Amino acid sequence: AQYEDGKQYTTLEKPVAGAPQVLEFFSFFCPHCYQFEEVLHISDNVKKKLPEGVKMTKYHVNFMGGDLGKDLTQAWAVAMALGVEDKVTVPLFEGVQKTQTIRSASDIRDVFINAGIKGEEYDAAWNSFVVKSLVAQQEKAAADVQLRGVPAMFVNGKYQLNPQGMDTSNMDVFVQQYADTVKYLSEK
Repeated sequence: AQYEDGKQYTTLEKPVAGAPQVLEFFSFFCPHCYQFEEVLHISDNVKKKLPEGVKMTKYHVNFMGGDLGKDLTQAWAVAMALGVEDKVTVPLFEGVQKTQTIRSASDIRDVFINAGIKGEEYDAAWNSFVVKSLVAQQEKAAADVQLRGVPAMFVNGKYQLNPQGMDTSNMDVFVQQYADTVKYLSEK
């Protein structure tokens, strides 16, 4: 075939019922994730090729960066609750990996303040039980697929993208192959 299990994707031994149709995992500490976001724009190009009626979910993970890693997962929960993902994603990646100006929760908070979220509003969200359960969801989704690596993308809780089996000579060609794979799996 042209798409082959074990090639552009792998199949989960233990399929996850009720999972989001397109589920992506990342860490602001993850070097390939930085690439996926700022150079490749994976999420975006996948979206552009997904059918109508299909939702995309993106979650942060705890297993990188220790204590700050967990703060970042809670900050991402705040981002999701307030709908400000597209205003903080880049400065969080750059604060962690480029400028290395993020070293504490207060520093994460500064990124939101600078993106124009109000202090009161951020702190209220940070402490809200809506954010507590949004953190729980991120963890449960990761636990469901026994996740030990990012970036990761899962389709319909049954297929996992395998970027290592795609050509990387050309970044554009890589992205389209990745996106076309997600679409194929989507229709499966």
